[PDB]
Amino acid sequence: FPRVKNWEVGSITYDTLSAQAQQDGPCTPRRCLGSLVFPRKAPEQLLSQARDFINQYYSSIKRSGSQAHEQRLQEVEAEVAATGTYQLRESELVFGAKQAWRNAPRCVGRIQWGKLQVFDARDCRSAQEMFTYICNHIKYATNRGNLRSAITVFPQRCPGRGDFRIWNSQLVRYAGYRQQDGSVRGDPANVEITELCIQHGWTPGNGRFDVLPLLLQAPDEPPELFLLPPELVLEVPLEHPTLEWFAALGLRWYALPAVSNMLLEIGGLEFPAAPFSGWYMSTEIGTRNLCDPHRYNILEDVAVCMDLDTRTTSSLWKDKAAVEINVAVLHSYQLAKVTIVDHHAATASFMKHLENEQKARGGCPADWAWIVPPISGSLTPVFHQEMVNYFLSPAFRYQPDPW
Amino acid sequence: FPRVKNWEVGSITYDTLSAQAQQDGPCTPRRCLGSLVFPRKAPEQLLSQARDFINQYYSSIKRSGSQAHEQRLQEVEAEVAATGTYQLRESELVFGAKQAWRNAPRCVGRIQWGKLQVFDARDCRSAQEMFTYICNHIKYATNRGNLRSAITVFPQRCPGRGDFRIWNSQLVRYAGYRQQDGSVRGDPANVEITELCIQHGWTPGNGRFDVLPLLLQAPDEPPELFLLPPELVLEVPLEHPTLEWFAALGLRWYALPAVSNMLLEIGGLEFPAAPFSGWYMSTEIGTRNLCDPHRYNILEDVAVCMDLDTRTTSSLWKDKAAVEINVAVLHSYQLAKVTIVDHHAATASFMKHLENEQKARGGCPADWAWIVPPISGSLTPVFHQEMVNYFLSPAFRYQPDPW
Ligand code: HEM
Ligand code: HEM
Ligand SMILES: N=C(Nc1cccc(CCNCc2cccc(NC(=N)c3cncs3)c2)c1)c1cncs1
Ligand SMILES: N=C(Nc1cccc(CCNCc2cccc(NC(=N)c3cncs3)c2)c1)c1cncs1
Ligand SMILES: C[C@H](O)[C@H](O)[C@H]1CNc2nc(N)[nH]c(=O)c2N1
Ligand SMILES: C[C@H](O)[C@H](O)[C@H]1CNc2nc(N)[nH]c(=O)c2N1
Ligand SMILES: [Ca+2]
Ligand SMILES: [Cl-]
Ligand SMILES: [Cl-]
Ligand SMILES: [Gd]
Ligand SMILES: [Gd]
Ligand SMILES: [Gd]
Ligand SMILES: [Zn+2]
Repeated sequence: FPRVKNWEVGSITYDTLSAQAQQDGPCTPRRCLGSLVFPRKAPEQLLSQARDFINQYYSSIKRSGSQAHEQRLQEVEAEVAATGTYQLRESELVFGAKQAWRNAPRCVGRIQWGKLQVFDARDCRSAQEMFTYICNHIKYATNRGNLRSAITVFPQRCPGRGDFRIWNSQLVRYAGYRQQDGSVRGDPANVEITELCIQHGWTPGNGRFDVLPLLLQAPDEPPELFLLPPELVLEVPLEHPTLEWFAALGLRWYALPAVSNMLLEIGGLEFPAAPFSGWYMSTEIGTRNLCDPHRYNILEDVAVCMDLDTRTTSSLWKDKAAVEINVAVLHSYQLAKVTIVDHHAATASFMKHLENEQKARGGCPADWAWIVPPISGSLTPVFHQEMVNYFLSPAFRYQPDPW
Repeated sequence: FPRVKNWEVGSITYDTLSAQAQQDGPCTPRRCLGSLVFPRKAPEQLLSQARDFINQYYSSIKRSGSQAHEQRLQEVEAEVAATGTYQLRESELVFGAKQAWRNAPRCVGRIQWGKLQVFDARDCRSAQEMFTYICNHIKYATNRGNLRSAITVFPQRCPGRGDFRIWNSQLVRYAGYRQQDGSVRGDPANVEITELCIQHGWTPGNGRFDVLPLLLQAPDEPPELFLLPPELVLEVPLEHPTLEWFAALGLRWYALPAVSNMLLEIGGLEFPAAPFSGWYMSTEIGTRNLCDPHRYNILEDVAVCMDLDTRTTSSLWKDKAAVEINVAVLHSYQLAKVTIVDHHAATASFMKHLENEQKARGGCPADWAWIVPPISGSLTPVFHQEMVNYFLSPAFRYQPDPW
């Protein structure tokens, strides 16, 4: 049981939950690979995962060992013997989606894990129905700016049949267009998906913030292009409370972070299409998406407008510009009445989550490099908190791109 | 071998050097403990470490497999067989100290590793002579503000005789006077050594920046107290280039960071007293030493003086105040003509070091959580660089406090 110290307060806890970690991570006693973005590259197998998930479920409602518990176990055995897979009950699906969020080591927003609206799309057939489910998800989750966490679960992977897939990494993304000079207009992160939408009959734009169409794939068909109704896509124009020229930069971002390319795993079952959404932490937009060198990379543009000395690093012009961009993001979302959390509030709430999970489960899997914000790291309490990283199931996992 | 990606550029390398890591870290496939501050707490074993070190030395001078190489291996074998231990050649000590710096995974300053002045104090016989060696180190390293990297190596551990130890964690440290109510005047990081200095006869001050005396331990001797000559301790008063009231805070810091409590290990030999010094990166002073809540904790006082709204996190008052404190540190050291490096220049130079080391050795041990600076993390290139952490020897290691 690893001993874990908070260096600000000097308090000590022991992570006993890490002993339950099912899958193996990339580290060994010889070398630590904790900084890697990607840590990883039949009925007998499925059953053991399914059994252990059912046990988790009945334990969490204080009915482990019950007659209902035995009945459910024998149902999944007969299902898998007949069909090669099995079906989750509605409450098991809800429990599993929430646990997968709860177990996500890189998520700083997990204080909210018990509040998640689960939309059951497992009856879906055809991309046209997918689009309708997705549109209802966006409508519900946006809620005129009063954002609400939600997940929509499309049919599970099964033998001899293709997957439902959302090709887009998020439900809302901005196009990125290349030119002869190899540069990108728009989001460089989305160049690949932008040319895929083009290579499927989308008329591109010429803007820095053109909302991409969706490429939805029903099993064993090619993907189909769908355009999001523009009144479903809430956007926030960015302005600054005191720097009046900031608005003239024409920056904007979208309200709803809706991740659509991860795989949800519950009880050995795999849902390759299960988009989930919550709300943004301000540094995601103001520091990463707008200031990363391989994203919009606007930091020097802002610093020039601020009349800062960009010819020496020791003026900290980068740090001053970054703070004002994050201010503009917070100010703009609050003025537009769109839910947003700043990095100080979010890390404080994660510390409370760590304390709750110590009491509830004996620990909490956490990835320090992703929990600590990308600006002002040591000014937040999570910086001073030792963390144990490990993989529990149910889980959200990376998966190969469809193409 | 681990594949390692730079996400800013997209470039990929393989860390083949990690396969040579001898001593084991705390991670397993089950759980990663990379964020823990303390990862770690016989003639045949000595010979294999010595042999490996001698091989490194003769490779470094392009004389591997030479007669001199084979004769030195046999010479070390003979000495170990006769005495249970052996002595380094002067050239080996210089090389080994530079290698231990080169191997230190938490050091962002390793672009400099080949420029190190090595003072051989292995003939030291008393705490008084230890003090003379230390004063000459400080004088050389400080160089009237044009700081020069240096290490002084005191005699190695040997059986039947106690260790040389410097009890202080650095050669220059400010007193921390612990109060009644758990408050502290001065540096809370130094409460323990301050109380030990008083218990050994030091007459304490009552200021916030009182330089501590040295507690120097000769073999099998109680520690002995030595006061540093004031003219040897260069200090920098802190002012801000445009906030004139900042100088009235009365803050100062010292020029020379000189770590004195780590153990230096070379070829299986152990040097428990081997203080080393370089120069500061400005975030160590401006962000950690002055803004950590458990150190000088000046953030709120500065923010209030700046007229920031400290009642709401989303004003980013903490971020704005921390930037100006870091500006003051850099401005003050530059004005005093004392060497200092900002975190943008340091991390840029560390990226150059990684490229050099990939070519030279096929990898570089690096601790991402310590390499990324405590403010403005993703504004520096190291944030976007995957890193592999592992332990090579020669090495600097933590060791228990001698009291
Ligand atoms: C409610 C507000 C939420 C906030 C403020 C939040 C915040 C964050 C942040 C800042 C990250 C790091 C992502 C990055 O840097 O790319 C993250 C990761 C993650 N979040 Fe949350 N999140 C929220 C809700 C949710 C929900 C509702 C789910 C799923 C039900 C979820 C699942 C995940 C997962 C799986 C990751 C890891 C993603 C990866 O490894 O790339 N989060 N979250
Ligand atoms: C020349 C300028 C140098 C700079 C700017 C520099 C910078 C740094 C910084 C910022 C850290 C992190 C320290 C912390 O956050 O507590 C560090 C760690 C370290 N440095 Fe360097 N350093 C320099 C020279 C040296 C030298 C000369 C040596 C030894 C010969 C050295 C050995 C180490 C070691 C062993 C660590 C790890 C300490 C630990 O694990 O607690 N550095 N350095
Ligand atoms: N682009 C690449 N990099 C890449 C690879 C893996 C991961 C990532 C990071 C993208 N995380 C998006 C994300 C995930 C989870 C949370 C958030 N934030 C939020 N607040 C929420 C999103 N939903 C509800 S809350 C944002 C980037 C590629 C690599 N290989 C081909 S593409
Ligand atoms: N309180 C504790 N703190 C604590 C524990 C472990 C580590 C640390 C960090 C100390 N790093 C000081 C340090 C080391 C190396 C480099 C630098 N910087 C520099 N630029 C230089 C110093 N020389 C040349 S360059 C600064 C602090 C305790 C631990 N266990 C019981 S208490
Ligand atoms: C190389 C490194 O692991 C990578 O850049 C990580 C670091 N920490 C992160 N932290 C968050 N929240 N999001 C990220 O994308 C990353 N990227
Ligand atoms: C818990 C965590 O490991 C600890 O606070 C570390 C994080 N990264 C650090 N990085 C540096 N350079 N110095 C530090 O003291 C720390 N502290
Ligand atoms: Ca000899
Ligand atoms: Cl995003
Ligand atoms: Cl220090
Ligand atoms: Gd061209
Ligand atoms: Gd102007
Ligand atoms: Gd002024
Ligand atoms: Zn690890």
